[PDB]
Amino acid sequence: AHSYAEQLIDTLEAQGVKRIYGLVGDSLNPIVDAVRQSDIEWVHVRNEEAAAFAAGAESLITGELAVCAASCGPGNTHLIQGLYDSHRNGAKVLAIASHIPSAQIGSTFFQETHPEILFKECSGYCEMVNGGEQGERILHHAIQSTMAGKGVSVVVIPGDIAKEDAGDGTYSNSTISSGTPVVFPDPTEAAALVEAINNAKSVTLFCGAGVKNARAQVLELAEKIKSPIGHALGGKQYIQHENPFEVGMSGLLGYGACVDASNEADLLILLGTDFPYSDFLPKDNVAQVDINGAHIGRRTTVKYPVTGDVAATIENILPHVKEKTDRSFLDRMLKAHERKLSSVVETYTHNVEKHVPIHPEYVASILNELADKDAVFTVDTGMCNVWHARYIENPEGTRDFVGSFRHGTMANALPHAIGAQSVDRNRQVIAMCGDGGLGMLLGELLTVKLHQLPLKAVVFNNSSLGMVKLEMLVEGQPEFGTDHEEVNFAEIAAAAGIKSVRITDPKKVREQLAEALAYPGPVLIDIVTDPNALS
Amino acid sequence: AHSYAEQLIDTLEAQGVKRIYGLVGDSLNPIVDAVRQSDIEWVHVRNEEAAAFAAGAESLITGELAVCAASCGPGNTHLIQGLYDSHRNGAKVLAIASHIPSAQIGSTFFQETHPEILFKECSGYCEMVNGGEQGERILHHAIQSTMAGKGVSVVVIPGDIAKEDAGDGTYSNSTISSGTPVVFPDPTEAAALVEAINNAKSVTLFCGAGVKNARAQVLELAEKIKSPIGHALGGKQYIQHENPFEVGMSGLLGYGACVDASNEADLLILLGTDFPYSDFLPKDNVAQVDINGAHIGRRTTVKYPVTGDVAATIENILPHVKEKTDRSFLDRMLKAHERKLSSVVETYTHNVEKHVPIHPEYVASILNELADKDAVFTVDTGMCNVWHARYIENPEGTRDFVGSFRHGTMANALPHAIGAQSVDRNRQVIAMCGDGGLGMLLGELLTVKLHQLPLKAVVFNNSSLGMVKLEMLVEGQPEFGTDHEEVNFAEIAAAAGIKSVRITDPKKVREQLAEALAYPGPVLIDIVTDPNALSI
Amino acid sequence: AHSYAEQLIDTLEAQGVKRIYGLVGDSLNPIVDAVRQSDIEWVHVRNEEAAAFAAGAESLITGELAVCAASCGPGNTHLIQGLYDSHRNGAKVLAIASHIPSAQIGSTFFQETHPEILFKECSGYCEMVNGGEQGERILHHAIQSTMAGKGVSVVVIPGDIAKEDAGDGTYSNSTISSGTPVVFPDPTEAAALVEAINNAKSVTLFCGAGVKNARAQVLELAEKIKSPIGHALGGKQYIQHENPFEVGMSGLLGYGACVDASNEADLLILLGTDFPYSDFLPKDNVAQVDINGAHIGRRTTVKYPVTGDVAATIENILPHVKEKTDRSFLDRMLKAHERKLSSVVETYTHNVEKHVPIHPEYVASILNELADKDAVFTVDTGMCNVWHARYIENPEGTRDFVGSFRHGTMANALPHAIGAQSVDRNRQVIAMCGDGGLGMLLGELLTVKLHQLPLKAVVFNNSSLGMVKLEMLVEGQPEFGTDHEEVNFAEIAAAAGIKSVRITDPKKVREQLAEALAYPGPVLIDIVTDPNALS
Ligand SMILES: Cc1cc2nc3c(=O)[nH]c(=O)nc-3n(C[C@H](O)[C@H](O)[C@H](O)COP(=O)(O)OP(=O)(O)OC[C@H]3O[C@@H](n4cnc5c(N)ncnc54)[C@H](O)[C@@H]3O)c2cc1C
Ligand SMILES: Cc1cc2nc3c(=O)[nH]c(=O)nc-3n(C[C@H](O)[C@H](O)[C@H](O)COP(=O)(O)OP(=O)(O)OC[C@H]3O[C@@H](n4cnc5c(N)ncnc54)[C@H](O)[C@@H]3O)c2cc1C
Ligand SMILES: Cc1cc2nc3c(=O)[nH]c(=O)nc-3n(C[C@H](O)[C@H](O)[C@H](O)COP(=O)(O)OP(=O)(O)OC[C@H]3O[C@@H](n4cnc5c(N)ncnc54)[C@H](O)[C@@H]3O)c2cc1C
Ligand SMILES: Cc1ncc(C[n+]2csc(CCOP(=O)(O)OP(=O)(O)O)c2C)c(N)n1
Ligand SMILES: Cc1ncc(C[n+]2csc(CCOP(=O)(O)OP(=O)(O)O)c2C)c(N)n1
Ligand SMILES: Cc1ncc(C[n+]2csc(CCOP(=O)(O)OP(=O)(O)O)c2C)c(N)n1
Ligand SMILES: [Mg+2]
Ligand SMILES: [Mg+2]
Ligand SMILES: [Mg+2]
Repeated sequence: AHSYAEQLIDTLEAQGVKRIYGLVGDSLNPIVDAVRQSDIEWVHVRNEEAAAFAAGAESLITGELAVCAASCGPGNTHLIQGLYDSHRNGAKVLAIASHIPSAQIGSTFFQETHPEILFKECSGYCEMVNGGEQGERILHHAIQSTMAGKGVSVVVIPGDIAKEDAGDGTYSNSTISSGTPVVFPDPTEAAALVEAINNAKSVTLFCGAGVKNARAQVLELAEKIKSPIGHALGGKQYIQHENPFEVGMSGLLGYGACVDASNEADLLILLGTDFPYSDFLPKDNVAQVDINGAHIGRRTTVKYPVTGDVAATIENILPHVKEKTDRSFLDRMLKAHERKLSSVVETYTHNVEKHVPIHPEYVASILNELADKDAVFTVDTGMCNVWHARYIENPEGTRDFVGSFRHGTMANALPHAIGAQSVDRNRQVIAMCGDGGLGMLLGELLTVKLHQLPLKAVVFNNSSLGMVKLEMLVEGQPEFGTDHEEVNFAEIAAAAGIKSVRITDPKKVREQLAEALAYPGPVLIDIVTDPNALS
Repeated sequence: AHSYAEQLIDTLEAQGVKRIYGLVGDSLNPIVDAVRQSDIEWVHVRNEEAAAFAAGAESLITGELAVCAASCGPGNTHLIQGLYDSHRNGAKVLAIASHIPSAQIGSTFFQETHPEILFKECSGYCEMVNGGEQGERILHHAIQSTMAGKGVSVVVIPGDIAKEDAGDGTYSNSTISSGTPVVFPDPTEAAALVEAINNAKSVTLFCGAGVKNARAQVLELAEKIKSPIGHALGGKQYIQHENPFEVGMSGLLGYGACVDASNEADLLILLGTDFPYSDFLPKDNVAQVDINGAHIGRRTTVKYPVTGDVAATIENILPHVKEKTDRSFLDRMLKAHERKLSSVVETYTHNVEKHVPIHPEYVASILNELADKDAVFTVDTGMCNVWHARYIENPEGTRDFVGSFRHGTMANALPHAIGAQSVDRNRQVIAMCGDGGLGMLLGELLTVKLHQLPLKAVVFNNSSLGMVKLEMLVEGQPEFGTDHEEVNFAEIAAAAGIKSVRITDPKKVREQLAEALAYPGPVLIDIVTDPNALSI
Repeated sequence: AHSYAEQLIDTLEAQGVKRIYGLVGDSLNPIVDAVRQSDIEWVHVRNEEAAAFAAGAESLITGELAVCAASCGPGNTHLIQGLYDSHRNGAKVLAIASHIPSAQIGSTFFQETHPEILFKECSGYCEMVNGGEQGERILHHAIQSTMAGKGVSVVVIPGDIAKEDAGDGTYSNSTISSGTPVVFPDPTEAAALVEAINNAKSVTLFCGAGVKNARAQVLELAEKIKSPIGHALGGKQYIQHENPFEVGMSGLLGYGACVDASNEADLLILLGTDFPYSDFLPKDNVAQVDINGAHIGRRTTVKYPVTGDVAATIENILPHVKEKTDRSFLDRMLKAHERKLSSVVETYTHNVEKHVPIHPEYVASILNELADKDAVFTVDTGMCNVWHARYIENPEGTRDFVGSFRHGTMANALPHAIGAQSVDRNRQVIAMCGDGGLGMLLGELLTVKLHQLPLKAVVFNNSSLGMVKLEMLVEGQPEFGTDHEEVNFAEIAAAAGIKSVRITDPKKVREQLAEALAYPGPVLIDIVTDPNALS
């Protein structure tokens, strides 16, 4: 490795990077020449935004570093949406932002931007390379920052400097710390939490993504104190399945007795969650356990703050928590949960199989039953979040859920599916697309075709910005700009060389979805759904 | 108008705004409720990036304010590429960037970003609304800043504040200054330019977009001092046509004697240009006239700097410039121009009508001949810039050229054509698309269908990132990542409900293009072109 | 508390804030009206830069929240130097940056700046108040972010909004998490460190500020593996005293066998340090333990990275680390260290103690001997860092050292001393000032007089930018712009109403310093020191 471009790629290969998503051009050419000589695969995308989404999804699935790359000015500017999403999701992503020739910086040159400034909000590390040795340092610092969980890292590289001599290897020779530390709470904070639990007659646990490695501990605590368990959308994958305490979700796409259980308990314990809808949370007596102390109390009054890991905190407090024999609150909340879910099933199950346009809730129920027990589900922002949250389950805990749950951008599903599918072509990947989201990055159908990624793109084609239609109904606003003339995505996918099917009959949804999911290759399933569907 | 959302829309309609390009959602809903109750058309796009490009193109065509709007966080984040392009092009654009509810700012809320910080590099004005009266003020300042030529303006509006009471009208009642001032040069700088011209035995004029309102003055000066006229890409629309002094373009996509005339004249005069390729410009004896004094001397050694308008500077100096009777340099440069262009024709014009895959230069020649004399051409960044610069002409000066000439982003052609066509459906709009550029924002074919914009999308389908293929050949780099499996854009357009045709035979290009351009509706013409074809 | 200004001050008082350093004006007036009606003391400063340094120093001394406040535009702009210093030092500081009236934002008004953008690099949290309820939220998030160790927090408050209605109390009622969690390492990283230690025949420990709560563990590990212990400047306060393995410091102001021990050991272990001078560190076999994974390998090749707390990591690995019986390396390094220190004392003690102009090393030795065992020492950036590092010791560990060790700004000593002294007027505070540093913020002598803070300002008056004189000598540059005509700081302090003494005779330094340190009130000691004493 004589040039900085070669040293950068060799360092990524030695770190286990297998693929780089991007689109070649100008200042990125020396870097793509180094990827050509390496054993890293170059994954060409139609729009660099999709490369940043794909890298973020690959990272969420592998737990390892993922990389995207883009040319100068407008090239790396397209990464921004996907970098905000990957950053909010805590993905381990390195973005290679090629930059204009260093001699032209400051001269308002052709394509000039300041990415080293622009990307400061959507990254935990973002610096510009000014030479070989310094480039080697900031590449190490970028990788180490993202592997430590600080979010996206961006390395800005002027094209001429990528062709200059590499550094001496001092920083590229380092081992990267990528382990997960065990964060025990401060004994004083743990004691206050023990006191709050023992003195509450009824407790509710509200779990988020932070309980990922604490399932056994959360269930063990819930059994001891007879607490209903609710979950934020980010914790659904980990705590909803095989859980006899489950009371659902809160917020506008919530369901069941979670809102009641959270607001009626003597004590609410927020476990690894940053659920932002304050109006749904109580203020009277709340505890919060979070690994990042700065996140505690962001969403409601917290009287018992605990900086610590969920599993380690529960292991620390369990011997001091007295077993509660009064289950009346848990039983009352489980009955309320069942009564709410049964009222929906009793009212709507009878005529859903005959309703035209197809009910998206019926599609999601079938998708849950037909998809593999270890499938990856990617979820487009919009009404697909409602269908995923209420109908897609994770029995056996081997399914992965990837979405724009925090940044909330449309169009993530197909590019997320491209990244997730690239990890293992023998694993089923289902993209729950919206017609709005798919239309927004439609050219990524050409990426699916080019790389023959055998993902299953299920389009909930309601010819509408469905979620906006719902917002306007809630606000009392006459609908405007949300519904438009129908689009045939099955014909568009067929024209792009992808196997497709158009589903319009509710009586054929199950069989046609089954055949499409069994097809050994990419498939687009265009389902004509009701834009006004809601239970 | 009780709410700030209604006051904002009423202010835009009083300014003559006819359309807003965008995609509705969350915090933008109160604003679109006001647009619903107004004269303004709501133009739904598939990706907000296309709304920012469309607004920029509409503004370049009308010379008036154009508006784009987007929802909070990820919605307005998508405007960024189009805002950089509109800003670099000097478009008069207002971007309505809806923002998260004000009570959630600073709480790392769902969809939270800081657009009021993010858009500072791609705008001349960018501020956040925090109340009704203050919102009315910054709406005025944003419009006034962009109408005065300071580039894009961004107004960031938290959704809840759009529903609050409007201001009292003090700033919305103002007349906006949109006139063009006449910037005469400092007499000392003009005197130095007069002296430099009279002492030079030979002069060359190199013109850019700044000569837009100075054609008569530039030609009058060129006739008096017998100076060849070359041009930067941004000035091509204005000075190339009906010009007996024309010696072409400079830079890598240049042609003709422009580089010789610029480097051999006793004095080179840069007129309204910021041509960035320094290696092609002389350093010895250069004058520069620019309306923005900060731009002077950015690209080469300038000995005679002049802060001033091109037309006003030329009118100021003309009575003091002595007529040059010696035409030798002009004639020698016009002959050099012809010798350079004839060497290309002698080498490459051999069986072009039979070359397979179709030669893109042949397609561009035919497009130049068949398109209307007042057509709008939008140009995708890449090899289409080469075909546009060398083969699309502007006889009569009634054609408009819109492209990403300064920001250099791919995928601008179709969204620019959507904005340009929306101005007047009876005017022909031709989009010169690249397969890479069209694939990058492919969903905007659904926007063309939805609004039935009768534009003609000509896809130079070379199954390649053509320009990158050329860069790698020049740098001595083995080709990689540029060429990919073929895509049928005609079938994709047909599936999207747009009339289309696929052209693979060079003997049918002329007739099939003629039929497509005559069709009264949107058409996509997918032309399979040679990725290796180039006349050097 | 009806207004947001009152709610803000009530929230700070409920958090235990006793003082606010600042300078009143325009948009800050409603806030100082609320301070007037509270138990919080208002500490008027001459320059808002000093208020930010004072808050940072108070926080480093108490381990609790400290607050500074400034008026709109130019007022809060003056905080910036002190906020960079407090941020780099990890101080727990809240800066109240008053802002122009909200109706004028975006109109290029009189005094308009964008502090909510300007202060992003010198803070972990920086947001603008736009209403009562939102102001209450961001005040909580700012306090919680700084109390969790994320650095300075800035709250930007338009003056008119400070007078508007307060929020409902939801976020102000929260308990703030200020505990210290116990971070155990990932077992795989700890196992690699155990293997590296057991395979090394000789080990050296290089400690920084991160070993503050790990003294016992560091000494315990050092005894087991017979390792010399060196330290970075930030760790001097904690690991230098009562340490039989001590081999000094590294870098240009270093001394003793630290550089030799670090570079000759088979394994170097970086413990809680971010020492930036890479040229003094080895590259061949280095381990690093840091609580922030992003900091690992920033300064040299790290082969054994460990994300974890120093004390918890050592407790975790100790039972697996074999006792090293070979003491040869330790004894060789301790003999080298002792010979280096004793040789200097034997050779120079007489010339330094009698030298005219007074030798600054003699002044620092006297200060070490005469100052209380629990004194606070503040250190001005420049040659005073050399005198502090080499001669001020911390026997019993009850002294505090405050300086601009990371941001490296001049003029911090007197403002740091004002903050440290304000905590407890019965505790001795010694400010080691430079003539350049004191002259830079000379008006703060009026603050010392106004508040009668009984600190002892020792001016090392060498009529020079001493450290710059040394830089130019090392670079081979002819001296220029460093030395200027003598200033009489004792006469200036006397004119400002402060008790002062001018010391020019080395035979009187000890006696006159003893009298000055015993004086019950503020004292400025102007010592004419040798400008050619460059260590
Ligand atoms: C259209 C749309 C609508 C939405 N509607 C809703 C809705 O109605 N209901 C809903 O529930 N969601 C909703 N969401 C998502 C919502 O905005 C939030 O993103 C989500 O609820 C947060 O999930 P979380 O708390 O699991 O994850 P995060 O917000 O990522 O929080 C995880 C937290 O755990 C902490 N943590 C991580 N590891 C550990 C550890 N080991 N120990 C302790 N703490 C740790 C992190 O620091 C963080 O604070 C919606 C999303 C979309 C796109
Ligand atoms: C792929 C690609 C390749 C390119 N290759 C080339 C190439 O080889 N050759 C080439 O020519 N271009 C090339 N371009 C474009 C090139 O980068 C520049 O953007 C362009 O040449 C600048 O044109 P301009 O000077 O007319 O406009 P601008 O750069 O916009 O400059 C116009 C100037 O006029 C000034 N001005 C405005 N109004 C007035 C007035 N009334 N009076 C006086 N001054 C005024 C402005 O302040 C400004 O400084 C390329 C573009 C692309 C996309
Ligand atoms: C004029 C001047 C000259 C200087 N010259 C020198 C010189 O020659 N020599 C020198 O030594 N210094 C010198 N300094 C200071 C030097 O620049 C550094 O600031 C200093 O050496 C860093 O000290 P540190 O590593 O202890 O602290 P920091 O740089 O603050 O690093 C402490 C580290 O410990 C980590 N940490 C914190 N808590 C824990 C925990 N519980 N467990 C594990 N890790 C934890 C932190 O994450 C951080 O990485 C100079 C300063 C000045 C002003
Ligand atoms: C980039 C972007 N633009 C706009 C929005 C606002 N928004 C959120 S959901 C939604 C509608 C999504 O439509 P579609 O993808 O068809 O999903 P549906 O709700 O109809 O299932 C919109 C406009 C957004 N989140 N991201
Ligand atoms: C958003 C963006 N990404 C990348 C580039 C770099 N780039 C400039 S031209 C080009 C190739 C364009 O391909 P296509 O649109 O097919 O045009 P062609 O040159 O093949 O005619 C590329 C990759 C860019 N300018 N903008
Ligand atoms: C604000 C600031 N300006 C400049 C410097 C550069 N600098 C570092 S130390 C120093 C000299 C300090 O002089 P003085 O305070 O008299 O201390 P001395 O070295 O003479 O003891 C200078 C100029 C700095 N660190 N901070
Ligand atoms: Mg939809
Ligand atoms: Mg192409
Ligand atoms: Mg000095």
